[PDB]
Amino acid sequence: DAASDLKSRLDKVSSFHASFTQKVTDGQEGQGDLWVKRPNLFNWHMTQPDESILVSDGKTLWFYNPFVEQATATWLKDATGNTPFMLIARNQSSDWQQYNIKQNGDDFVLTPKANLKQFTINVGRDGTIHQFSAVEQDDQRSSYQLKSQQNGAVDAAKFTFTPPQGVTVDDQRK
Repeated sequence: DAASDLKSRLDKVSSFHASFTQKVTDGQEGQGDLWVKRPNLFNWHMTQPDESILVSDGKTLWFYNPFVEQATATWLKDATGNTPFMLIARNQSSDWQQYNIKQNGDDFVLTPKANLKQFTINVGRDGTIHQFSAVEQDDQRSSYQLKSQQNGAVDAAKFTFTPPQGVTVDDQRK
């Protein structure tokens, strides 16, 4: 069905690098690069306006904000399904189950069954992710438009993080 078809399309590309333009609304205007290596490795690096790195090594999820010299660590398992990057990088039948999915060609709209109010994605049968969006509890909407995507082996270094010298670490991993 639409659920198995979505997971299939994303499973077409096991690893990739894609740049997106971001538009954050609610009732903003940025850019970034996404690196993904399935099962659960990913790195969302915001370039404009404010720089930041959200990176998963498969066990720990790190959020690094160089502007405020802060880095936060949490167990990746405790972050599942909270961000569109998370859903795309994980792409597990288990995650998709928690949503009611509607498809029409390459467009998929997912509404929760019972941390996101909505998640949409346009992905071709070829696995190209042309766009995606997410709506949080606070009705904040984030839309992403593909600039360029390249499929193939990714440098594993992109999925690692070490807190820099002089950076304040908030280790929330119990």
